[PDB]
Amino acid sequence: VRPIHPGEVIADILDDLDINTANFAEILGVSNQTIQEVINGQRSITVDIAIRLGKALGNGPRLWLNLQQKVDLWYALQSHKEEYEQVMTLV
Repeated sequence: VRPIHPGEVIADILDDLDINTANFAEILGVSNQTIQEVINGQRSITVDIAIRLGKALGNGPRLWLNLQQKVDLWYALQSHKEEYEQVMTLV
């Protein structure tokens, strides 16, 4: 059970709305690239992006920041787990 990336939620919204990333980027006032990077999980939601999402969709920024924080923590914990398993592993 990996966390749901904000980008995955966005992609699903755009799919339901039958609009593309460029159309949505235009609405938000950011570049297509920036939206596509979020969708592809290459770029994190910033406060600025959360605010724009919140206004455009009418669901507020916190939903989006919460999504991103959960992702951030999951990757931090994964990383920590790997790091320590490695330290603890004998060759």
